[PDB]
Amino acid sequence: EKVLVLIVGTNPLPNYVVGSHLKEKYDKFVLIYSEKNDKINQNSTYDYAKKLKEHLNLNDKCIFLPLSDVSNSEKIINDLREKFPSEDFVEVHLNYTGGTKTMVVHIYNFLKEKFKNNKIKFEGSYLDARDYKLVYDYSEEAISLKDTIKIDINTLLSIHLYEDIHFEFYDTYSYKQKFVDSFDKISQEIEKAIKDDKGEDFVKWLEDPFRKIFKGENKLLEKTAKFKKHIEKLLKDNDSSPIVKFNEKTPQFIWDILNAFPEGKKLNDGQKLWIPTNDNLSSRVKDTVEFLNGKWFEWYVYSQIKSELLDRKLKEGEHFGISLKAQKKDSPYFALDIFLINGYQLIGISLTTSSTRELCKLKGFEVIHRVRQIGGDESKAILITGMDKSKTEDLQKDLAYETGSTQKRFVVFGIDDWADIGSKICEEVFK
Amino acid sequence: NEKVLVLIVGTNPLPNYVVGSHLKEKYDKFVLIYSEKNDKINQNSTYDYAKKLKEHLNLNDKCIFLPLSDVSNSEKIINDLREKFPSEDFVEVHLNYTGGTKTMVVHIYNFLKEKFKNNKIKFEGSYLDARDYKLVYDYSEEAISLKDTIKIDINTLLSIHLYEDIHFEFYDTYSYKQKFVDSFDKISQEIEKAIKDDKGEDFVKWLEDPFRKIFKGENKLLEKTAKFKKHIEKLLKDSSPIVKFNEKTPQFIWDILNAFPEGKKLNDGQKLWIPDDKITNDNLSSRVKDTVEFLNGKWFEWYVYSQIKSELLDRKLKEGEHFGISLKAQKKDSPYFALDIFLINGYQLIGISLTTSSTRELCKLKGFEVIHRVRQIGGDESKAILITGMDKSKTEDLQKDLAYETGSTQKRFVVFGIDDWADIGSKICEEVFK
RNA sequence: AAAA
Ligand SMILES: [Mn+2]
Ligand SMILES: [Mn+2]
Repeated sequence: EKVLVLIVGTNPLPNYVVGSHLKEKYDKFVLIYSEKNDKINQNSTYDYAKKLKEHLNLNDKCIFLPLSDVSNSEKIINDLREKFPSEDFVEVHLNYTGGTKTMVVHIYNFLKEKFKNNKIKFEGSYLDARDYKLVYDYSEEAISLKDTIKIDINTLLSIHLYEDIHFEFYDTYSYKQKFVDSFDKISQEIEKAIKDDKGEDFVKWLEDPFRKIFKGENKLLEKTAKFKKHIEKLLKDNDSSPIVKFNEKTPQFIWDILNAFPEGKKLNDGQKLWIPTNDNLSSRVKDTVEFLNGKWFEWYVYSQIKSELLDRKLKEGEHFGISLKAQKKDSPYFALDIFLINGYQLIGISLTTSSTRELCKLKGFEVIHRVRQIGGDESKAILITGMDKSKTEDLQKDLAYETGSTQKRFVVFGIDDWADIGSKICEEVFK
Repeated sequence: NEKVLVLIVGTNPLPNYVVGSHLKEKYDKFVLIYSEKNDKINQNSTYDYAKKLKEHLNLNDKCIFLPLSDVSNSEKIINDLREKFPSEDFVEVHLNYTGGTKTMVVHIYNFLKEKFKNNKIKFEGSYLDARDYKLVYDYSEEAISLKDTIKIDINTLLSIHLYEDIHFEFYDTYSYKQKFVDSFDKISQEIEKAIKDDKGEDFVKWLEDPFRKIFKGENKLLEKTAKFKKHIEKLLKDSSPIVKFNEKTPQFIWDILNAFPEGKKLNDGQKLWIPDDKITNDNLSSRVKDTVEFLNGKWFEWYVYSQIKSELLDRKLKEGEHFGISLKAQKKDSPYFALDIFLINGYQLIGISLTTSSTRELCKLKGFEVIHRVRQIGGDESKAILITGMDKSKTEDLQKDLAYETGSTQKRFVVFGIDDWADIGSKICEEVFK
């Protein structure tokens, strides 16, 4: 009988990886977790322990071992002496990656002593987050797990206690349905413009005049009356009106983008703004305005990454996708623009066409927190912005947080990366 | 004779500073075990933290630095210890093993337990509990609460976390007290009176419409008379926020507006002041610019700060050391951060981010920001409070939305909303100190 | 300071 002992902290991912790699070699699994004691400010990791048992399919081979106090050696040793299985194991393997420092020292030294009898082989190991290696005590076996252990997005979110997972594929992208028969032409025209280095020109026009016409009061594009009132206000600026700029200063590559939309979903009438039924207005403008206001950039980047990832053995749906959402039980949903899994490292990618320092900064804080919540503390966050290189470098330094590794866990791309964004993400993710 | 304290320098310097402050006076030597930098194994150095610890604990020549080449490798760790741990005769070796990787902990603990297993050398190990603020001993079985005994100031806290060029304002040096000299107290007391009268939600509604419709447009709208008068003529033709200002403004907001000096009033009597053609750009800016920026959000900063100041002094916190307004600092050659209010209870940093906004999306972004900031400057056990203008339901949603599990039952991200403004002083007091 |  051979037993593997895992220490259940609040990062289930390392225990999942070690367990996936070693489960075949063991007959019993002891998951050591914390009880909830509100009066010493101690939450339980039982919920993680259950998820580990569940996704590692341990079933009847799993023993759960609760510790009443994970900060007190005395009580830790007391609970171990009382509760640790007293069977005649021939090998006891403790992986001491998870948990508090005291849990580690005292579980380690408890087990080494309890099983000192040389009929029993004691082994300790540790999953190194920096170099993706399982290191054994005194053995220098040093096996890299970086490329060997895989996880899909459903398992990753599940062990971090997220549920109701939804995302989209290239074949299920929602705007492909909203723009029937025209999506490909639309996305081609946009991809052509970005590859021709017109992204900055595009975002400038989107900011002015596009957002000045089609973004104002809430439900502006849902009530024909409110929209015409907005049109007549802007016409008061005369030659300085956004409408005049729309009609007279729009570049040909933007007219071609606008004219790629289906006849009944175009913002223009000839080379002129369409000046207006509420449901007929919504059917004409709603999806088109929402797509042009930024969703297009989500699709563009996703289609640039897909190719590279297909060559790399990743499986769409399991290892990458677009428009990820999920929730903890009875809790609000998050939204992440693009996810990618390299081995067992989550890379969350957040996209904005903004060039403004303040807005991109806030999006940075957001993507850092989300990948931590859903993929754990060793996840990578990428922010793709419309900022110049100087601003992206500042933002990287501004939000950098130190965790002991030499590689950045928060990376910022900018307007000059848009044309070759697939290659830039390939380089950054697969290092 | 000689007694040595051993500390493991991870990337969270605060625990080590706290254990060191508590035990400094009882030890003759301090060994700071830190990591070396090696890009091949993706391993950064914690030397910068070790050096801040030596500095801010005033260790001087009693400090021995001990570098580890590889903090994931038991054999290299033991080798480095064998070669670099001081060889003098010690009567006591105390290892506090709170910091570092788990392999650092296990092998440093066991290396020292073995090396100093003599009958007359006292070996001790301790652990600082982040959850109940207890220094816990392995062999003596002591458990000593440090929550109220160990203190730290904002300058020391930010410095050990590698921040520098620290600035902030005092109650008596607050910036708007100069822009409304002779009138600040009257203005803020009128606002305070209304917010304490549960007019918060009404105030914010009015600020959104019509106040922000009239006074928030193009950049420098309120400093160019032509831009402002054009803007007003456009609004007048429309209904009009000018009509709503003149006809639908509640009495308590007239009382706030009328608390400003006459030359800083937005109103001309019981109507909106409209600049005449004789009004220069300077006249327009001098009348309106500071008043508008205050009413558009800055007032909230002063309001919340003023509601907690007496409570903090009553708890013997020292302004400037343990609390303050408009904190800014930076890492070397890096952009500055801005934090609306900071507070320090014992050694836990509380950062408070304020906004009058009631929109979910904006309040969520500010939530992410204060979470990250207090982590950067105060470490992993800091608390972030976000005070918004949202209703209770949106405030509760946002707390659960951004909640992150680190093993504690007390939340380290707290959100307050419009319903909390009238008693925000006691709300923060109960939240922070209980 | 519960994969530093
Ligand atoms: Mn986005
Ligand atoms: Mn604020």
